[PDB]
Parts: sequence; C-alpha cells; structure tokens
Amino acid sequence: KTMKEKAVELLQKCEVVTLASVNKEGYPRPVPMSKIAAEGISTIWMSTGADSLKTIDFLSNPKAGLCFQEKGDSVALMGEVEVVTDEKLKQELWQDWFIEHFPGGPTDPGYVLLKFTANHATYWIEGTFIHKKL
Amino acid sequence: TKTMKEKAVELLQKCEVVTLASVNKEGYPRPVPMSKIAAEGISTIWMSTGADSLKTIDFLSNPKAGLCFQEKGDSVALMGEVEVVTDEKLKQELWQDWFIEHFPGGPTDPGYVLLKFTANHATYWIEGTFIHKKL
Repeated sequence: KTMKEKAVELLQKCEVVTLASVNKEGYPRPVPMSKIAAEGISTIWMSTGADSLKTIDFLSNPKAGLCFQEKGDSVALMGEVEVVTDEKLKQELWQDWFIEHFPGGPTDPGYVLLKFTANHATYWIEGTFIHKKL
Repeated sequence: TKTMKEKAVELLQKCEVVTLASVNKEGYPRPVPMSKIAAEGISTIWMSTGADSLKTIDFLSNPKAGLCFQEKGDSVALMGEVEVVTDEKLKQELWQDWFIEHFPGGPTDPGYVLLKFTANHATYWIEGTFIHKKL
C-alpha cells in the first residue's frame, strides 16, 4: 500500500533493469542489465566485464541511474555505483552461466560486481507520480 | 548480408518501448522507459512527454542523451542529443490516441511536447557480438 512498498514488489518481479552511467564525454549511457540481487530499492547488484564501457565510466564518475518496469508501472532511481572487486563477494554472487562471459571463473580478474546504492526515486505506479529523495 | 546498423533498424521496428536517459542538473543520468512514437532508421527517434516533465527540464539545460532498446538477447545503445520540439505540425502529425489520457487538450495542448533524439554513436550487442561505431 505504500509507494516504496509497491516499488519493492515491482523490483522483485523484474529480472532485468536498465543501468546508466555518464561517460567522459558527458553522455548518459543506458544499458540493459541482469539483476543479480536487490535489497528493497536501496541496493542492487549486477555484474559486468572489468574492461566494459560501464566499468571505465564508473571508475571516474560514480553517478548512476537505474530503472525497471513491468506492465505499465515503472521506477527510476538515481544513486551511485561502486565497482566491486572483492574476492569473497565475487565468489558469493557468482552464477553458473557467468562462465560464458567470464571464462576465468569467479576469480577471473575480468569479472567485477557493480553495487548500485540509491539516493532518489521516481515512481510511476498505478496512476501515481511521486519524485522522492530516499 | 545486413550490417550492424541495418540489423539495429530491424530490431527497433520490433520495439514499441525504448529507455531514454538524460543527465540532470546534478550530473546524474536518469534512464526512463518511453513509448517510441516514430523512428527514421536508428538515426532519429521520436517520443512525447509533458512540457513540465523532469525529462523536459533536464534537456532544456543539457541536450546530451542516451537511448537503448532490446529484444531477445540483442540490444542497441545509442548516444546523441534531444531537442524539445513544440512545432504544432509535428505535434499533430505524431499525436497518438493514447495521448488523450496524458494531454487532455488534444494535439494542441500546451502541455504536450515532443522529444526528438538524434543519434551520434551506436553500441550494438547483436549475435553475441559487441560493436561500437560512430553514426
């Protein structure tokens, strides 16, 4: 019944999100991303190549946006990405099909985690628009 | 054989939704799903929005934009610029019935604005292959 409660319920139904970085040229870069894990709408985990355009963007500019949607309801968060290389986290969040993209396995240095931490939310849910700092 | 560009045009024709990013005044990129109202190849992509929308506010001060779309493991990510358009002729030509729910004044509604995205650069993920080209 709470807006954030509906937004959390919406994230739980979404397996993909769209992640945006800002490149050194100043352009925002939205890319579709598999959602590995999320805690509410506060923290969301993804993986990418250490040499990806995403990674190189985030190493210099942490500012980030992320949206998701299902059945005409949508949410866009703003926040920051931390590029995570921790050996224990890489192992913990490893998934089997990751081997396709990261042939070195869970200790592949070409494998990194992206941790997105939200600071704002814009909700387009069930006829209501709310734009709210978190 | 079709080039990455030609493949992307085909992909787009299948998508009725795209994700559009602006950069807000604080430097944060803001991706949002948008209905694709029309497109000319992948070169020009047309969307609609409110005259007072956050997207309109962002683009009025920073034209730099990003747009992506995806169908079935294949994705395309574009970089370019957005112009906010208020041209009466385009407003009426691009009007869709489902706009009534959003712009109660019709194709003449002062609250009704078009977003013209013009692409500069593409990043293709087609056939599990990544290619990053200037347009």
